[PDB]
Amino acid sequence: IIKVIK
Amino acid sequence: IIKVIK
Amino acid sequence: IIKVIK
Amino acid sequence: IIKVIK
Amino acid sequence: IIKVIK
Amino acid sequence: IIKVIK
Amino acid sequence: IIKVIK
Amino acid sequence: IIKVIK
Amino acid sequence: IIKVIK
Amino acid sequence: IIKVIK
Amino acid sequence: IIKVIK
Amino acid sequence: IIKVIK
Amino acid sequence: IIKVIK
Amino acid sequence: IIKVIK
Amino acid sequence: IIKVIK
Amino acid sequence: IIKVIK
Amino acid sequence: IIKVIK
Amino acid sequence: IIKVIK
Repeated sequence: IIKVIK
Repeated sequence: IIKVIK
Repeated sequence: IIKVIK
Repeated sequence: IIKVIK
Repeated sequence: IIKVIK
Repeated sequence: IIKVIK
Repeated sequence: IIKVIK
Repeated sequence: IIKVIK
Repeated sequence: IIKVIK
Repeated sequence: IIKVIK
Repeated sequence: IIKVIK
Repeated sequence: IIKVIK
Repeated sequence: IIKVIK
Repeated sequence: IIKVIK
Repeated sequence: IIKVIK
Repeated sequence: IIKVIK
Repeated sequence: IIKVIK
Repeated sequence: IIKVIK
């Protein structure tokens, strides 16, 4: 599980 | 599971 | 599962 | 499952 | 399943 | 599990 | 588990 | 477990 | 367990 | 660009 | 760019 | 860029 | 850039 | 940049 | 930059 | 920069 | 910079 | 800089 916000 | 917002 | 918003 | 919005 | 909006 | 906000 | 905010 | 805020 | 704030 | 092999 | 092999 | 092998 | 092997 | 091997 | 091997 | 081996 | 081996 | 071996 990988979650990224930029 | 990969979730990305840019 | 891959979900991407740009 | 791949979902993409640009 | 592949869903794309540009 | 990896979660990143920049 | 890795969680990063910059 | 690694948690970082900068 | 590693927790860092800068 | 989306490329998938199963 | 999304590339997946299963 | 997202690349996944399972 | 996200690269995952399982 | 996120790179994971399991 | 996050790199993980398990 | 976070690097982890288990 | 965080580097961990277990 | 944090470096840990167990």
